[PDB]
Amino acid sequence: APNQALLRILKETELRKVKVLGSGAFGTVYKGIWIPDGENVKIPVAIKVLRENTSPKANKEILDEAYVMAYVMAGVGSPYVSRLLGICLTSTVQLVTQLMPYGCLLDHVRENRGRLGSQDLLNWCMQIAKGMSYLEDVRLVHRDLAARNVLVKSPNHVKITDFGLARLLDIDETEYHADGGKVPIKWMALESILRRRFTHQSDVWSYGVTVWELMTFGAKPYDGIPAREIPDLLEKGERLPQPPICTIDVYMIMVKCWMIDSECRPRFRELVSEFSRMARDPQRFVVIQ
Ligand SMILES: Cc1cc(Nc2ncnc3ccc(NC4=NC(C)(C)CO4)cc23)ccc1Oc1ccn2ncnc2c1
Ligand SMILES: [Cl-]
Repeated sequence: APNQALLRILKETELRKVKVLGSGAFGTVYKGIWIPDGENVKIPVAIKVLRENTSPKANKEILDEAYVMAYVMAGVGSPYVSRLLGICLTSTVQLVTQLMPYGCLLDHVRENRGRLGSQDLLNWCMQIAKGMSYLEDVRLVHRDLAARNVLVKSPNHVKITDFGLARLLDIDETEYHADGGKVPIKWMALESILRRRFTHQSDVWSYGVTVWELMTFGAKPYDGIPAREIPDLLEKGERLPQPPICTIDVYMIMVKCWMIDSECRPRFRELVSEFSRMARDPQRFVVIQ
């Protein structure tokens, strides 16, 4: 039985990096193997190495938040939210989770543009809503929900990751990198763009964009529109168009997620109930070819 207030430290000799999976502003993700000493098991893992030349103020903010969430979620997790297995300390901080062998949901839907099932798409919408409802219940705001930050364990099972990560990068005149990366304007609630306000209700907006990504098999939201134009087009009432495979019932939920009045957006518990109803009767709600 793991002790919820303790941290599991993995020795560097118990971990092997096999492949670079990708990277972002704050670290590099590797596919790896965890072989716990004194056992006869091997665990496929993902290893996120925090960037060495990031400002120490920034890396403390990121790791402190990771710890806070890890201890909040130790008591009881969610099947639909990634779980920290342990950390490896070398010259670098290496955060270790179970490998999700079908990778990023964005890549999964783009690779399978043709052959994905209506019931699977709706089930993933439900599971993402369940993961987000868990984060809201333990008082954690995601701040960067997107199809790139949902992982595929199997066609039966997705998990949210990279929650409570996104933040302004502290920078210096001469030392460290100054690559804060691009602001994900095209996923953000208007109040997040205008006022840097991030709440459970701005997560609901991003959830709407994530569902749109899934239902379009990974189309790029507002493709070809300069970021500077986004807040004005949102205030004028322009929105992402209805995905061809969707009924109006599904699109009405997406549009409610993008209400300027955050209090008019759905609650994650309502999104769980709506997508559970639709996943049960998929032929009523989504039609592929
Ligand atoms: C260790 C770690 C791993 C991941 N990511 C993956 N994880 C698992 N399987 C995967 C399979 C494929 C891909 N592919 C892929 N990801 C891109 C870089 C986007 C492009 O290509 C990624 C993962 C995300 C975050 C992360 O860090 C934490 C830290 C703390 N906590 N606490 C609870 N959860 C975490 C997670
Ligand atoms: Cl678009």
